[PDB]
Amino acid sequence: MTTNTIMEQEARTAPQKIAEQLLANDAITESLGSVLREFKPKFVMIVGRGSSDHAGVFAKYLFEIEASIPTFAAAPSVASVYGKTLKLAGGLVIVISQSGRSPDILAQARMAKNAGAFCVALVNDETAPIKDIVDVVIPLRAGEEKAVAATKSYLATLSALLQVAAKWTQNESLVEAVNSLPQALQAAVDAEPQLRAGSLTDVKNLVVLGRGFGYAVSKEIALKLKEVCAIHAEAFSSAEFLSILDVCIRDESYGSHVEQIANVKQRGANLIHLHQTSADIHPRIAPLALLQRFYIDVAAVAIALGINPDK
Amino acid sequence: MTTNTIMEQEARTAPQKIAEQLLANDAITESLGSVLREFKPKFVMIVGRGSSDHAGVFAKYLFEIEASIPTFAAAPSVASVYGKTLKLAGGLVIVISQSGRSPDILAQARMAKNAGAFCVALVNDETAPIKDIVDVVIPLRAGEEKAVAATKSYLATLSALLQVAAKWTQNESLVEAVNSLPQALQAAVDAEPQLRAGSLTDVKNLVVLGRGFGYAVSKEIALKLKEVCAIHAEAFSSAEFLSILDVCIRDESYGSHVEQIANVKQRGANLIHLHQTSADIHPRIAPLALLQRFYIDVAAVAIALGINPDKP
Repeated sequence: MTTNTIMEQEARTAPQKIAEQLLANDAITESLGSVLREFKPKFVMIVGRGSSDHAGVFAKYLFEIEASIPTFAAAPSVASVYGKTLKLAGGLVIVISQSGRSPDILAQARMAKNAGAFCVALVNDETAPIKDIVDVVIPLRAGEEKAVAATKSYLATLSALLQVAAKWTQNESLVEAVNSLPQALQAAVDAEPQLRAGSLTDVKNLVVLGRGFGYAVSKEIALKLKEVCAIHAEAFSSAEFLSILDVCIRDESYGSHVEQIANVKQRGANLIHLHQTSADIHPRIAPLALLQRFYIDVAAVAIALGINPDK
Repeated sequence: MTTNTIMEQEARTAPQKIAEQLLANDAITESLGSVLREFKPKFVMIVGRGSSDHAGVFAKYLFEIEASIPTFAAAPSVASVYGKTLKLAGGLVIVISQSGRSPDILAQARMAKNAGAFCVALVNDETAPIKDIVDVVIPLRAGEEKAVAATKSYLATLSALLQVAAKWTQNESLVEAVNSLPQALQAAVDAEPQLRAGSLTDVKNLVVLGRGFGYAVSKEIALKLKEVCAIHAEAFSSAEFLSILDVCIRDESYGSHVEQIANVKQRGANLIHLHQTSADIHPRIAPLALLQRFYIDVAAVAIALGINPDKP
């Protein structure tokens, strides 16, 4: 099944919107890359919605693995409630916010600027006041965000992070990945569904397991299952997890992850597999392709469960 | 004592054991304090059981608020699965592990030491081979735990972190709060139950909400309820949450938190409150007093639920 939901419409527009984003942002991210190689960030702090920031979890793996620089999420309360200014000299702060207007986001941006960090904002609204606080805005270019469950705007956030990472590190592999990204998303949209409602009928509790980048995207999957399908879903590391949805990314984590899933299957668990739509996709793009496929799939699961994913 | 469980017995020893720990570790934490003031850590990275680690979440609030130094948890897979060594020069890395033997913890510690970081271990077994990798070992001095669910050993992790912060920063208020921690913990033990024995009859799903230090301890509370009570419990920030157990700390987070709880309750949620046992507990140790009270109470709750907390 396919659906006429706004959620699905936005999800299906992501590949083209991201192709346009990457082209339009190539110059600004290139220059930001030059700034970052000159500045030499000691760490990367992500400012958003705290530890519950899914983009921030993805960013941790991205910058730690590609740039070897420790990356972490800020705790909003430290700036807003406790009134602290941290010592962030020589650090890079990346603010992630679609609207660029929330008072807790603006307070954290101001504190980062006052602490001496070089400050970058990934924001969808280019006219937002965050632009007058931070050093540079990288526009997300996702267009109008009309659905209640975010799809394209999340993928656009990850594409911008990836492009920022490619330009900074100049890692050749990652540059090729970013160049292949729009076509890889389209291929994922055009592929056969990976998740079908039938697998979820009669499931009220669900554990989503992943490793590494797969863990980052499992958090996003668990959230959408709760938001759109009314299924109590929770994401865990397959390493730490001492009815299961297997987020199966083919990257360096695949081997250990697969073995953990084999363990849960042997210990008698009930498994639903989300495999990549292609077994030859670049590993750093694979998580985005899997989310791309899933966003389209979950609109149909909703409608199949009698839920209107747009309400 | 209100139950005959090993869990309660161990929990009740924490004030005495923690007083003895602070006494035994004064020299070593003082010396580390002096070294850290010269070294001037640019950040503090916590190595433990995933980017998850609960003690590490408490450590983030502590070092960022008291020392103004950015603090965060390591992601083990970055080192183990993705094979990466981070640029950690000028940083402090604190390895938190009761046994100090897990091959993964030892591997992360060698990576940190190779990466140029100053390394401290908080460990319970002083003979563990983590001692041969790190620069300084802070023994937890919790003794053995015969209960499946950690009580005194978790409190002892938090008190070691607090003592480290106190000796490093020398913030007078924190120094005083740490010196008086045993008294605060014993006051929480002598106070009346905050989570009543029969308060979770027929609750199968539960959200634990906190803010700031309260959020850090919400994580440990949710884990213990899953472990000892067989309740599907999950911790969230009351700011982000957008059947509820309220972790109510009377600190700078109080105003914002109290009105977030007021909103969920007035929109019809079943609320239980964990209030501080005393109004005047120093704010930074209030989270340990609340955990202390909770460890005794949850042993009784388990029993009321038909569970043996010593062997669930």
